[PDB]
Amino acid sequence: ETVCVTGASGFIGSWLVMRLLERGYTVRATVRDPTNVKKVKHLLDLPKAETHLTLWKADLADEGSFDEAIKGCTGVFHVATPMDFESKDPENEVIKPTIEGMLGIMKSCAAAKTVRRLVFTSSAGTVNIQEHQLPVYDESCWSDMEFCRAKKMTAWMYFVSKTLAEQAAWKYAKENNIDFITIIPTLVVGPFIMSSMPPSLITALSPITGNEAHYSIIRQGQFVHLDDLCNAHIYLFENPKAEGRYICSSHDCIILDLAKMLREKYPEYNIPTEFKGVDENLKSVCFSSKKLTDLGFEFKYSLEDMFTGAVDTCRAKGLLPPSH
Ligand SMILES: NC(=O)c1ccc[n+]([C@@H]2O[C@H](COP(=O)([O-])OP(=O)(O)OC[C@H]3O[C@@H](n4cnc5c(N)ncnc54)[C@H](OP(=O)(O)O)[C@@H]3O)[C@@H](O)[C@H]2O)c1
Ligand SMILES: O=C1c2c(O)cc(O)cc2O[C@H](c2ccc(O)c(O)c2)[C@H]1O
Repeated sequence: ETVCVTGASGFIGSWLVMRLLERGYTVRATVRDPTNVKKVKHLLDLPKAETHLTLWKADLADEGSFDEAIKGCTGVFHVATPMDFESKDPENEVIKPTIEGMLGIMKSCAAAKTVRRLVFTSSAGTVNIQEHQLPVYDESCWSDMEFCRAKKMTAWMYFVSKTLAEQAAWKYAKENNIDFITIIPTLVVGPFIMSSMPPSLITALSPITGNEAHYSIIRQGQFVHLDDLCNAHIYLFENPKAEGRYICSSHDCIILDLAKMLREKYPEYNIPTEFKGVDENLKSVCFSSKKLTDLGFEFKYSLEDMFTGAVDTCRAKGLLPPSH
């Protein structure tokens, strides 16, 4: 059948298109700039690209820009999003286009008449951004926007855009009887086919790079393998019993435990053994994917799989040095 993937050039977008095409789908991939070779070459290089892949130019900031790509589609994966953590105008450059793009895409599906399910890639940032951390999160849990805006931790504007966009979308979907499903990944880690540094790998490989500003997201961290996640998107689109929100997270551990694993696998890098404000007694925080596994979904990869894939790929593409 015929599906649209928004933001197909990116980390999740491009891997999802690959798996989709492999599964026999016809894919309509959207990008902002089709002339950018670093954004599209990895898509065009996929098997079945000549026969089963089309490219479409679209930006979330433009009203109606996804109408054409979505008309005719049986399904839509809305993966595209503005990823700047360092914007001087968050409201206009990030929050507004994330929310309005989301609702625009839902309207574009409504206009199409052909789309039987819309799947949105939400964010764990919409779940556990509050001052006190519960031991385990599920799909009933939503972030505290007052706390997020006040604290301005790393990625706050991103977390706001994703939370507000999902709540807006559920409002629209309830009021228009739209078959809408959200997937809530934690930190996505693994090998990849894009040519530049995945945004989430900035965070995930911060113990190696020393990007201490990203430690706050992995201090009590949760993880999911790129391929498991992309398989979950396909699974939830296909499973007719699917409803509501779905956490997709396979592992949780504190930064201490992550860095240990990394130190052991990669002696060549300067990975710390101690982190400011972090103790061996710090609670690990779990995102429970029980709702997802209860449907019958199975995770297949380990934390070690994720990080080895990540680092090995980064090296191959000259995004990480061979050693320090
Ligand atoms: N990776 C993770 O750990 C993680 C965790 C939870 C949720 N997510 C969610 O997963 C989705 C994809 O994340 P990702 O890691 O794959 O990030 P990514 O590599 O940055 O992919 C995002 C894509 O969005 C596109 N984009 C940016 N601004 C746009 C705009 N204004 N209009 C249309 N497209 C725009 C970009 O493609 P072009 O430049 O070609 O237009 C980019 O390739 C996002 O919805 C994100 O919130 C990711
Ligand atoms: O969207 C996400 C994301 C991302 O796209 C890029 C990035 O660099 C870091 C990120 O981190 C998010 C996250 C993981 C675990 C949590 O407990 C949490 O609150 C947030 C993740 O969901």
